[PDB]
Amino acid sequence: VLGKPQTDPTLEWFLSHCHIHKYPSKSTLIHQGEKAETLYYIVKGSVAVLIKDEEGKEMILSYLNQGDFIGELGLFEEGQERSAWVRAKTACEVAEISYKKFRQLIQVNPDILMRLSAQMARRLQVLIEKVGNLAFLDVTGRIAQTLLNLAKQPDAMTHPDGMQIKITRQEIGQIVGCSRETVGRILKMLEDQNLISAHGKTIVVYGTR
Repeated sequence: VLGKPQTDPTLEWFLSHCHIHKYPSKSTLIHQGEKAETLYYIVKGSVAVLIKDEEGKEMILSYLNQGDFIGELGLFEEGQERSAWVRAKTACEVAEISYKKFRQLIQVNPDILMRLSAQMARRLQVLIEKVGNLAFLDVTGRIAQTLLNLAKQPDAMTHPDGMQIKITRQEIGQIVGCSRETVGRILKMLEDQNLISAHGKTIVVYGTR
């Protein structure tokens, strides 16, 4: 009752240690930090990492796709996230595994951490990914970085005009410091062929800006 794909000897050897869970579009995989001691790995599909303050501001930290680990932040913090919700953007297959199980793998075979750490080591530095560019400025500054991140991720297919994303003032704003209210205001400019062809649900970005 099994049979999954693979690419590397360590990616498959470890994949058998976790429980690959299939999550459809808009299917939250993590809730703040319900785990607080479990590592995740998007075996397929794509998801989004949301964050909330002590008031519940809610903000899309960044986007993740197949081959991306989640909750690993706790492996060097405390639990697993406890402040990084995970909302799947499309039919994905993220696997989960208790630290007590993962920590054993990284120690049994020095490679699982080299591939996982490499993701986080560039996840907050990737720049323009909405993770290491949010420090710049919210509305009138972040709204742009977002549209760019999607164009950098495999989620946004390469169109003959730009990219094929499944977001807009509705989701975009969430990634920024405001909502579609103030965010959409700036989108009205680009959407009008002044920076980016944002047709709403589908944002056509000319290869990241």
